[PDB]
Amino acid sequence: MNPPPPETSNPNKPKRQTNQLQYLLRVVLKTLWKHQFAWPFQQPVDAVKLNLPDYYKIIKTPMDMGTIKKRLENNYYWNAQECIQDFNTMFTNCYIYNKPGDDIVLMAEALEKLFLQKINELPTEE
Amino acid sequence: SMNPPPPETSNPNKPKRQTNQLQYLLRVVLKTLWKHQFAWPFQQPVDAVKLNLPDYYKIIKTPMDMGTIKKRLENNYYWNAQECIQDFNTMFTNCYIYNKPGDDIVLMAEALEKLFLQKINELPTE
Ligand SMILES: COc1nnc2ccc(N3CCC(c4ccc(OCCN5CCN(C)C(=O)[C@H]5C)cc4)CC3)nn12
Repeated sequence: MNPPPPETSNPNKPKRQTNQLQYLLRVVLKTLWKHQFAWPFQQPVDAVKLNLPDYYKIIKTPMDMGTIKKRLENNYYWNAQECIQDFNTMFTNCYIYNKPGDDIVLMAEALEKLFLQKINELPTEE
Repeated sequence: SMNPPPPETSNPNKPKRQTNQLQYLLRVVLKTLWKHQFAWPFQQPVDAVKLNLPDYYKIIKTPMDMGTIKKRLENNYYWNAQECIQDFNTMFTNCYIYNKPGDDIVLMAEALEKLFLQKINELPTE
């Protein structure tokens, strides 16, 4: 079976609105979401619908852009690095599960290149 | 390389008619396939530029996709149900030709084709 999706809102966690977190939602997540290769990464991997019975035997830290969008909206992250780690986990999971050079891996590699271009333009803390 | 222009979906010089088979192809066949979990790569012409497939249109000279078939049905472009069925078959076979047995995209096309064949076996009598 599929696991429940990652936690996205926690009222017990402290919250802060910052220019780096705003950039991650308004620029980074927005740009990646609209990319031509984003669709398979917009929601948690549905291992049942996709016939991947070993997906959650191999990937114990699933991550997807729909979860990242919700985390940003709900002030789940205190630091930009926590959000950046979730984007990195999403790409790494794809590289671990799939064979190198597969179409899905080339999609993730292109999204990662675009992500890293946008993270180089992360504004300095105000 | 550029993409070719998409297949024509409307031609005001062609005659038009409504048939129970053409209605069934839009209402039942195309609608059922469109909602399938693996339909999304087949819902628009193959954009070889955005998808980074430089040899696609060197191999596939009769491109076809469900977005085009849907528009053809909505524009009364088809006179015979056979023309619509041929377009679905062209779409699947193009996928089998460009890709290789066992590729994820081919398994997606095979699942759609199985459903298509089930729905076409119940095509109403003219
Ligand atoms: C008619 O289209 C058409 N004709 N020739 C072609 C040639 C390639 C091609 N495409 C490019 C590849 C794409 C695609 C491939 C696999 C895939 O998922 C595999 C399962 N995933 C699920 C999601 N995550 C994040 C994963 O790590 C693993 C577990 C998803 C999309 C479908 C479109 N389309 N194409």
